[PDB]
Amino acid sequence: RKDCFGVFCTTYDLKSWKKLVNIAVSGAAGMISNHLLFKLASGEVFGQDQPIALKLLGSERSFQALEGVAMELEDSLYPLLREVSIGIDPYEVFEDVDWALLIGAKPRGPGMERAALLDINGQIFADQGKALNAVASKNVKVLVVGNPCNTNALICLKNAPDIPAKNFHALTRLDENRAKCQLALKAGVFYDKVSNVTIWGNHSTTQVPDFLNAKIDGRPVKEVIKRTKWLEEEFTITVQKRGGALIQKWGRSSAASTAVSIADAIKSLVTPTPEGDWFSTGVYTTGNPYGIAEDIVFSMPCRSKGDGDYELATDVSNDDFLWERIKKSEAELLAEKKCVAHLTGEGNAYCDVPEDTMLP
Amino acid sequence: DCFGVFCTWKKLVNIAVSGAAGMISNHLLFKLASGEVFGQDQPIALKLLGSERSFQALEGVAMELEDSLYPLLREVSIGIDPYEVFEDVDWALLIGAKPRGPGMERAALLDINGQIFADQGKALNAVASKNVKVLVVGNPCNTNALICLKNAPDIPAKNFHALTRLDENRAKCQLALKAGVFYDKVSNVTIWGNHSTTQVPDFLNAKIDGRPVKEVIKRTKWLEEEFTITVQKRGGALIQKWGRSSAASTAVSIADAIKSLVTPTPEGDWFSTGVYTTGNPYGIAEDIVFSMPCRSKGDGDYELATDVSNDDFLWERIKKSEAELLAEKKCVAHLTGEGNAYCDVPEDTML
Ligand SMILES: [Zn+2]
Ligand SMILES: [Zn+2]
Ligand SMILES: [Zn+2]
Ligand SMILES: [Zn+2]
Ligand SMILES: [Zn+2]
Ligand SMILES: [Zn+2]
Ligand SMILES: [Zn+2]
Ligand SMILES: [Zn+2]
Ligand SMILES: [Zn+2]
Repeated sequence: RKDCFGVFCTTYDLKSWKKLVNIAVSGAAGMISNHLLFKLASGEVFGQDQPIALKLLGSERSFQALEGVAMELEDSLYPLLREVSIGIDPYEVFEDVDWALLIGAKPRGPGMERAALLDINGQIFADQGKALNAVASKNVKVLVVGNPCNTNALICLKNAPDIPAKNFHALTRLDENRAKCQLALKAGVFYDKVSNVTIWGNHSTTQVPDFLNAKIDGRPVKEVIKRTKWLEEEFTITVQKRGGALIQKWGRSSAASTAVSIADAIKSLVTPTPEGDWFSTGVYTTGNPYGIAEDIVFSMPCRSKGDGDYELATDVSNDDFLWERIKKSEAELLAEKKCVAHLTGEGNAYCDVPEDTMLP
Repeated sequence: DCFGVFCTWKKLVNIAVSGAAGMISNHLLFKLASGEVFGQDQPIALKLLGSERSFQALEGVAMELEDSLYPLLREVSIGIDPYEVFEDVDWALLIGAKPRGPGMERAALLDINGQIFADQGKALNAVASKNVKVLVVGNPCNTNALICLKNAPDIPAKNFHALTRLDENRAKCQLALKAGVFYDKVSNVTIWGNHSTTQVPDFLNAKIDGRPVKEVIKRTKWLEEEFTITVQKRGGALIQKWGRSSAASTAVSIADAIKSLVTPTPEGDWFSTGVYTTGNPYGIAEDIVFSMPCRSKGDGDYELATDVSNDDFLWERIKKSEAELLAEKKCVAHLTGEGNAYCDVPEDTML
């Protein structure tokens, strides 16, 4: 038996629970994973009637730590967590998974240009993409959190032609949640009265917090928040500096709240979207009606029936102020894309990307 | 009392958490906010207490909470003053405590922390709800809880708890493993005594899928010598792998501890918790906090379990732990109102 860990080796499916769902998690020994795995195990993410299996992918260097995590899960006695496995080979960890939470990625190293980060992490996702294509479920949902998200996702799906491109996601939910918080604060209202908050573009400094389509208590934010300057200059920067402001305050990563956002991101795919609302997710653009370039992964407004899939939200309004920001982010993504042409199999690479675009 | 966007279904319940900027809290607070602890129909309010030395860390967590958008979390506030943070609180999760300093004798820790809970005990008495449930995690737990309730006379000595649930959960896991059964088939597991190397994992009363453990696990050599030790050294086995504290799992145990108080205990089962022992039926010393088996109707309180058998193997261990507790108690008499203090406590007993 080499597919189970400790006490989890003793289970098997006990045929009102739904069939076991398999979830792979890269960067499994990381800080975000340390907060996320327990939320999943408790059933808060997929619901109380959904038992699950956790396939944790780590590395040779962090395998020890990976064992520590599995042991803490053993001591948590979560009744919905029926299976746990750990490993360093994605062709193994990924077999039969229905979800792939790809958090693993090399941090932006000292004096490491944007291009090198695109190539180093791109290679990692190109391989994980092949692993998923060979051993994972043909309908696996792949949620990318490892930076740079959008382009890593493009690379991943391009290396998994047998998996619908539509199934790949670059998470912008944390930034959506922060934008909504900032909006709520500004309008002096609680965050449960804010909706239709969209983050367009790639997960970087060019991301677009869209206030035009947002609502506060059912009304367009523009009629509630009159301060146009804040909306067009302060809002975005406030969102953009939140992660960085939490670095000096907290001292380190804001793991807890990003794990919360990853959970929300998943729930948005497995629960029907409340009428009129939507959620943000970096997704394959081919076919989009927003006039955005095709063949890339761009965060856009989406809603879901709760079947694990989604559709782009059409009841969206667009003005030049939004359009321009959307095309600017689009351009950065087209530049990133060409820069990884080798990994996508597009042909030959050409890199000319901005250096200070990494969201703090 | 509000923070950030928070400056703007059953009756709201207020929760106070000390050591709020600590690693355990960093996991626990979000479990509480999401509603996995008190349920999806229980809106809550978090009162976060931390040390001034960690106020910035406190802000960070509060900020992460605003960014989490938990709809059940209606209020959040932070501060460094117990008389402030504890006002109207229904629950007080006391995780805050000074770690065993460099070359610090067990007696020093007792005084330093005991002095902290004595003061928090007074703050609770003065401003917290009169029926506030107090769960202690700051070590020493038992002795800190005892000191806390002695300093809060207007609050039922009944409501004070020293958490051992983590050790019970670990015990249940080790029993499930050894018996080749899943951990959800193990029950009636009790951790007796003090939260320390003197704790007593009770296998005599332990059950596995409805039948006594001794009826499934035949390796007696194990039960009698290994079992208790594996549990006792689980925290150490985790620090060698993970690298640091096991915040995540203990946060889960704390959530469980609370749920055993607000959820009807399953028939015939019970949960471990260090509590006031005066009316105890097991013949264990009184006027102290000892971990015993309890059950509850899920109304916030509990009652001891009488459907427990004992033997000399078990009872002897329960006494050695009792001896340690009495020693700790005398050592902090100046904080309980027991007159003068006398310290003759063991050094290496820390889990
Ligand atoms: Zn299975
Ligand atoms: Zn397969
Ligand atoms: Zn990203
Ligand atoms: Zn971000
Ligand atoms: Zn304008
Ligand atoms: Zn106040
Ligand atoms: Zn303790
Ligand atoms: Zn312990
Ligand atoms: Zn006494």
